[PDB]
Amino acid sequence: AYAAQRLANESPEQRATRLKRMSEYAAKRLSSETREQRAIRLARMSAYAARRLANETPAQRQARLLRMSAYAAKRQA
DNA sequence: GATGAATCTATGTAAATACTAGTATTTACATAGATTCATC
Repeated sequence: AYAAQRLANESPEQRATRLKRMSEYAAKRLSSETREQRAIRLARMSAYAARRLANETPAQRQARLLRMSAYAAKRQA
């Protein structure tokens, strides 16, 4: 429950450094990933998305449809 | 094979926590596509 403190720390594009490091761990983490582990990570992620799609408002739904409609249509290039 | 929706995912980073108030690492979730599927 010691989280609450961290929320506070906010900073001057040292925040750039932090992200660059977050993205460095991630990359590395995925390179160590076994094929079983990756399937399991994607299986959760597809589960989370199915949820979020089941709970979308009609406003969310339509913005998603409009967006994809525009994207698919635009990819005739 | 044209079109549009359902489903899945590469990418990014908030949030939480492990580890020794602060730093370091890991987990959970969220964006914005990219791909698969349904239908005509």
